[PDB]
Amino acid sequence: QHVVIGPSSLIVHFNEVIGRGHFGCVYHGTLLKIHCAVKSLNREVSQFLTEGIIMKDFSHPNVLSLLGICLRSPLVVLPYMKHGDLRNFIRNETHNPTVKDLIGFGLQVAKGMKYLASKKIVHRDLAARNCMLDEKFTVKVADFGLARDMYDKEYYSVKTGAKLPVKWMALESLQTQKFTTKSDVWSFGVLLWELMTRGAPPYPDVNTFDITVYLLQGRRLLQPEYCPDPLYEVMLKCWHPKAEMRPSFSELVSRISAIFSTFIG
Ligand SMILES: CN1CCC(COc2cnc(-c3cccc(Cn4nc(-c5cccc(C#N)c5)ccc4=O)c3)nc2)CC1
Ligand SMILES: [Cl-]
Repeated sequence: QHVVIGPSSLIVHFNEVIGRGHFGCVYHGTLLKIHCAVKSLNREVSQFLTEGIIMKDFSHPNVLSLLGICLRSPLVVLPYMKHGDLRNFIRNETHNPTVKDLIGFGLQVAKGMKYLASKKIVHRDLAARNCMLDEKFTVKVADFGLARDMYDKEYYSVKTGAKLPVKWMALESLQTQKFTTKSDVWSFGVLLWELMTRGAPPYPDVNTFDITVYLLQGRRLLQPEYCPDPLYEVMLKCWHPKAEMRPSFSELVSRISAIFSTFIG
C-alpha cells in the first residue's frame, strides 16, 4: 500500500534504456531529486505482486531494496546503481580492482545471502550478472521479488519450460529442480570463481545441457591463477555433492572476512 508511489512523482526516461529483461526492459528514472531505476513488466501479474510485496520489509546494506511501484504494464521503481551489474564491472576496461577488492565484493555477497537465508528466502539465480554496485562500490544482491527477471539470455537454456541457469545450478537442482539455501551456496561458489577470473564465463568449452554428467564424473571449475588457496578450499566446499555438508552463509561470511583481512590491497 505504502509501496504504491503516485504517478506525478516519478519521471521515466524511455530513451535511456539502462537494462534489458524478458518480462520488461529497465529504463532510467528520476523520483522527486533522487536517481532511480524503473523496471517495466510488459508481458500472472496478480500472482507476481503478492510474492513481491514482501520485498519492501527487507532492508540490509548488501541486499537491493524496493523504493516503490506505479500502477497504470505497471512500473517497478528501484534505487539507481551507478556502476551497473557486477559481471559487467569486473570485465569493464576502466576500473582495475585488486584481488582484495574482488574478495571484498564476494564477502559483501555472502552477507546479502546470509540475510536472505535468515528470512528463509531462496534466491534461485545467484550470479555476478544479478548483483549491482552503487556509487560507494557496495554490492547489492538483486534479481528477487519484483526485480526478478532474465537479464542475459545466453546463460539460460530454453520439456520443462522455464529457462534455467544450469552452469550456476547445484547437482540436486539440475536433476530434481528443487532449490534450497544450500543450493544457493553452490551458486555462490560459482560466483566467487567469477570474481577471481574477473568475469570469465564458467565452463567455456561445455554445452548448456552437459553440466550434469560433467559434475557427476567428479569435475569442478579449476582454481584461477590469482585465487588464494583458502578461497579455493571454500569454493570446493560450496560444491560438495551432499547439500548438507556445504557451509552455511554465516560460516561463509566468517571464513571469507578472515581471508579478506589478510591482504594489503
Ligand atoms: C554503460 N552503462 C552505463 C550505466 C550503468 C548503470 O546502469 C544501470 C543499470 N541497471 C540498474 C539497475 C538498478 C536496480 C535494479 C536493476 C534491475 N536489475 N538489473 C540487473 C541487470 C542490469 C543490467 C545488466 C545486467 C546484465 N547482464 C543485469 C540485474 C538485477 C536487477 O535486479 C537495474 N541501474 C543502473 C551501466 C553501464
Ligand atoms: Cl567489505
